Amino acid sequence: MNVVIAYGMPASVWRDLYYWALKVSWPVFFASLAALFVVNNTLFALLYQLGDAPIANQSPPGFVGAFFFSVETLATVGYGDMHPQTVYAHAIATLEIFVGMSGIALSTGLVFARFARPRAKIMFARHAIVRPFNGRMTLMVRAANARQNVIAEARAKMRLMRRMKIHDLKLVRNEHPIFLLGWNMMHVIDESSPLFGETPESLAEGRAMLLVMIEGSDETTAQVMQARHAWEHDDIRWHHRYVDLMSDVDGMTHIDYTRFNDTEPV
Amino acid sequence: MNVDVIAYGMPASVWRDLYYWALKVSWPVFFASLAALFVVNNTLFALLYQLGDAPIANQSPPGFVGAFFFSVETLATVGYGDMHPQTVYAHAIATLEIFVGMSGIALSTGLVFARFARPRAKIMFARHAIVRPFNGRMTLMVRAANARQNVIAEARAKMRLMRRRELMKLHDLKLVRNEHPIFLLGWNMMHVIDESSPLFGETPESLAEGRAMLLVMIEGSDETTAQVMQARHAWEHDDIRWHHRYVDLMTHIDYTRFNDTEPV
Amino acid sequence: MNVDVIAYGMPASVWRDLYYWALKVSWPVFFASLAALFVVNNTLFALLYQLGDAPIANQSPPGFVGAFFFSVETLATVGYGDMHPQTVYAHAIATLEIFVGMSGIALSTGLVFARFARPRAKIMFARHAIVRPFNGRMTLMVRAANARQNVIAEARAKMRLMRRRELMKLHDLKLVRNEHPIFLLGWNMMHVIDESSPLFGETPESLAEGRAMLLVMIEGSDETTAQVMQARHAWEHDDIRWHHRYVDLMTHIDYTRFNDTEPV
Amino acid sequence: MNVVIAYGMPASVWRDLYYWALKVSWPVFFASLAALFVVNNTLFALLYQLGDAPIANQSPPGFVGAFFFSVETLATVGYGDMHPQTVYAHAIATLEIFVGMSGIALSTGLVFARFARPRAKIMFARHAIVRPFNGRMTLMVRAANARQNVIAEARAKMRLMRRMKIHDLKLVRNEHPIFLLGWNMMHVIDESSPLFGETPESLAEGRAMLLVMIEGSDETTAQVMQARHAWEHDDIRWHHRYVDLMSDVDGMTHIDYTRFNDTEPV
Ligand SMILES: [K+]
Ligand SMILES: [K+]
Ligand SMILES: [Mg+2]
Ligand SMILES: [Mg+2]
Ligand SMILES: [Mg+2]
Ligand SMILES: [Mg+2]
Ligand SMILES: [Mg+2]
Repeated sequence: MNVVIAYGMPASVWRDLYYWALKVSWPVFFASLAALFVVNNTLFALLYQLGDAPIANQSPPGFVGAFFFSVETLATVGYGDMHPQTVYAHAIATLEIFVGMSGIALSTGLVFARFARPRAKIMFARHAIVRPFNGRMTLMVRAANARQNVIAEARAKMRLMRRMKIHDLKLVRNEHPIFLLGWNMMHVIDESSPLFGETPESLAEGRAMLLVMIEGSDETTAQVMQARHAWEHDDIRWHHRYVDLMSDVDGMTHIDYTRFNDTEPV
Repeated sequence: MNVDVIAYGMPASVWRDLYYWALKVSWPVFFASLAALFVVNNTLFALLYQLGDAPIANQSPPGFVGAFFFSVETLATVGYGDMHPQTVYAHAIATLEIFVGMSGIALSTGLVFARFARPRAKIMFARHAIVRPFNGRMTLMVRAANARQNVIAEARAKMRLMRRRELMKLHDLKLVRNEHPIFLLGWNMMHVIDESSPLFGETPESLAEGRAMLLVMIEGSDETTAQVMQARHAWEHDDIRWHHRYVDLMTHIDYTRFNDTEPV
Repeated sequence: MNVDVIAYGMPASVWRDLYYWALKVSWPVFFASLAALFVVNNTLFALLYQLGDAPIANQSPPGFVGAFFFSVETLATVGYGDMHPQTVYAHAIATLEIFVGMSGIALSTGLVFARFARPRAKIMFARHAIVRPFNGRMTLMVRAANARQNVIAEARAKMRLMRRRELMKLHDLKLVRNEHPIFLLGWNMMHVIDESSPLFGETPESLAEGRAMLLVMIEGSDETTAQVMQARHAWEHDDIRWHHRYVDLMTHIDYTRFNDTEPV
Repeated sequence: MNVVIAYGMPASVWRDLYYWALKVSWPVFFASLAALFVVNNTLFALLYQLGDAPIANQSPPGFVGAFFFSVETLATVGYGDMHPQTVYAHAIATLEIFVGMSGIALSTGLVFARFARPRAKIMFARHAIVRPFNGRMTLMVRAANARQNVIAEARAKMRLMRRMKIHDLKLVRNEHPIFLLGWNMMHVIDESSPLFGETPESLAEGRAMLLVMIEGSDETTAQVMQARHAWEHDDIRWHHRYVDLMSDVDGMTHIDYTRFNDTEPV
């Protein structure tokens, strides 16, 4: 196809910062660096004014000159129009360089660290269904590859949480070969099923919860991406079916996602 | 917890799509693209410079072309120094252009490695599959082999069948061998079509009738990067040749005759 | 195929050992180390400069200190230009110093990210394990929980036993549950000591006699980087408390009382 | 613990170059870049001499000056002592910059690409053994973590190749919890074993070969590193045993590898 309150576990402001460094959006990433870039120069520019006769030909003479020189020395561009006169000028200048490169290095580190973030995301049907299939009462939930990055050859595990014990639900099929389109995961509610004999009311009574999870590899980076979804009992629709998301035209069949989490009683 | 075919209807943000091409594109095209992006980036600042008169000291050649060739100076952090921001505004732009430039380099480099990271070892499959009498029973075979310079040995495989039923039921075809130790040469994967086989009793015509499809998939690790590379192939029913055999490539092996067969 | 305790007696090349510390070391120490490596690197070239007289034009302060502060100029590709290689030799050094410098930056950056790459999510185990009557039978339990900011949910675990036999036989203790869906809080891993259990009929004294040891291991993926992080823990027999229970941390949970127990 | 001739499969000189870029040793890596660095300037320096009056203050006047300016413009250091006079001077200069950065970028890419190479290596005993253990005739081979980087919690698969069919040999233990020391892998040669009833001579007759393979993760990078070893039939020693590689002193037991692949008949 084309197109709770933790208490006692030590947290560090450091790690939290990194977390946002990755969760944040691109535009916000740089703007943040900018606001961090300016701040970094302001700091050295001031550090320069401390000693008089800092940079030769410091223009515009004053703080603004010491600033626009900072940006020069920090990025290793070094025009040379300015030049450390006094020893102290150098001492600062030199220390500012070590900072600058480390500056670049860390940013670049983050920049790639962000690229590394897995790409292929997997959408689940906001609603799950229980419907008579091939004679017996089965349960189904469908998911499908959602980003440009493909996951084919994906395997899945389906669970149940209720009053709090955790039950495994045997899937009719555990792995899916050509996931590149969509997947309709389903679990038969026969004698062995932990769900056997459980009316919609019987679920609520025990605060039931359905947990699915699909793992698979991004064929493009080898990164093994996993994704997870949870349904509340009031999110399972009884005796419903998934609106078919796959038309056909000119002998060519396509698949419309526009109506992905939509259902219709049987 | 806190301390104390084709698809339609997809998202598809322009950003992500751009990155995708940044990786799918070929090397030459990668850089040329940057070039065309590099020029564009300077043109933009050069213009931004002309806005204020007396921008760069000794701006030669005096005019737009000078402001351009200065841009390339300030953006790459090379900074000859022949030019120099005179007016405050000159600096304001210059300084903002630097932050951009480095970020420029950083992103490119990020992409550059992001491309290196792409898994390397590719696995070719025989454009044609076969069903032939082997050791008494009617078995099915398809062969694949490591294709790039990067090796995959110790590779495991899963073989599937897709047909229409009463929906496209996906069946697991039991392979005679699931894993292959020394894959460094080639692999002849095969599935016996006995009583248990979902393919048992199915004439070539019987396949078409249900739009049958064979899906194989081989996973294994690139011993050189540890990257676990997977590859996949699909055969249509008219791509299975009946009562055929794979021409023995082979001490010399002629991978040219890889997907070639001969009736028994 | 071509087209057409402590250990002794180990290899341990100095290079690899250096890299190991490059990653084990703490951030502050990382840079300071580079600094001390940065200075050293210039001192070396500055001296290399003094060898030939009339090295850098306008070398200020005239003397070694000038040749130093020029080094830092030429090594970081900042190149103010106040100084300039006069003599040919000046250039020869200067040019060779540049190749070094960039390689300098490149390697550092390489390390810098190589450190970022280090898996983040860490998993703490209860310093003490317990054996207690649960649901009728004598079972054994140990609990662990996600410890860093980075989450591991959907984690699976393997539990082992090491004792001396007639060699240190390694036995697999069947866990009541092998995988845990929502690990985002905590996990209470437990193994029933019935007839099949290799621990069946073994008094606390019976353990020591054979130098018993409990080895657990939890694997799971950091949902944020896809990196599959594993963690491991070992208990000595005197670290198992008999007929005890884990103090319920818990809506608030006090992870401070994590490895605390109370007899039943 | 502390301390064949392929014919028809397309190869590209490109890919082959990268392969060496990673297989090569560090010193050789850079020297190679150097020799590649010089070459790169020589090329532009010449490209400069084509047009007269290339770089202002081109010292030493001549080719050597155009060279030492190249190194200036290529590394984005740009002293500024030299400066493109003629338009052509710039045209070259500008094109040389785009190259230079791409230069750095690719090198850095390689530099990290090398760091990424898995680290933890796993040594196998050059010799394997078949010895009476606990009554029955079993076969053993030992391996142990070899680099500074640890693999614990390692699993292994053992195979047999003979006249050419490939047999799986059931290991007494498939996975090893605390691999941080050493591992003695062993396969009982009872009725079910494909090796049952096979004298050392019986092996050779069919060109037997033993293939082991251990996979496990580097707890430090999450990289799942695998390693592989092969024994010829004349590399299996019969009725031998592995010299014990684990002494004890002061109540503290250590492990000497100095005698790792050494054996002694029973
Ligand atoms: K300069
Ligand atoms: K400069
Ligand atoms: Mg520079
Ligand atoms: Mg001036
Ligand atoms: Mg002039
Ligand atoms: Mg002066
Ligand atoms: Mg001069």
